[PDB]
Amino acid sequence: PQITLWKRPLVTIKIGGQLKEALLDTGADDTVIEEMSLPGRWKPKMIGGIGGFIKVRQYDQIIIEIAGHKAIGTVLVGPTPVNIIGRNLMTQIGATLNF
Amino acid sequence: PQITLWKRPLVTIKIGGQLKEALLDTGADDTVIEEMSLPGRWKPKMIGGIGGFIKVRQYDQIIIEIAGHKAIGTVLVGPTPVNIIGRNLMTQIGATLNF
Ligand SMILES: CC(C)(C)NC(=O)[C@@H]1CN(Cc2cccnc2)CCN1C[C@@H](O)C[C@@H](Cc1ccccc1)C(=O)N[C@H]1c2ccccc2C[C@H]1O
Repeated sequence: PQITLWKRPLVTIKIGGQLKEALLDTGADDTVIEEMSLPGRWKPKMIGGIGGFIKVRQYDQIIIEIAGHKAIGTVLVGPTPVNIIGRNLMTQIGATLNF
Repeated sequence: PQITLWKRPLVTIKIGGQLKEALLDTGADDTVIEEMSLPGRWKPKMIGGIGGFIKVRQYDQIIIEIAGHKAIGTVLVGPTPVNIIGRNLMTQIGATLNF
């Protein structure tokens, strides 16, 4: 689709077989999802944004459906304020900015 | 133009008589520019990122050119590691996400 930016660009995702709402975030290098049970192995990491750093669980090679499009890649899980789809997965679904 | 997401989507902006590099950020509600001595009145604000909140100065009706496209709107100034162009100004230049 073509998505305008008058409202937050929220989409439905499926991760670990569960549906969630997430923000398409071109300013995010990575994808970070709120705390959940997720099948796979993980390693601890820290990520930083406005306001500082948070501790997350890094899961690699996770299947995630984003607005009906498949991606398979790195998903961080931790105390993010909103679910965020970052560039690592937006590139996989072919998303670009246009103006 | 079209901007892919393999790398951070940085563009040149003009604000306050200065050229800067800034990130086109669909996840940002607001526009946040690194500390600079902009003239006139402002209002204190706090804004929340992934790691918590920071204190910024809110300036209204600030002219800013984004990749050659003029816009005018609210600009927040404060200690950010990156200049962020948020939705409030991206809408004004007709930016969309497409996939
Ligand atoms: C107005 C303001 C800019 C404060 N908004 C944000 O920070 C929002 C906050 N919401 C949350 C919110 C908070 C409070 C209220 N409403 C919403 C989550 C999404 N962010 C937008 C992010 O796109 C901002 C970028 C800024 C940044 C870019 C590069 C380097 C440093 C900072 C951001 O935090 N990006 C980081 C990021 C993000 C996710 C995963 C990994 C990484 C690394 C890094 O790329």
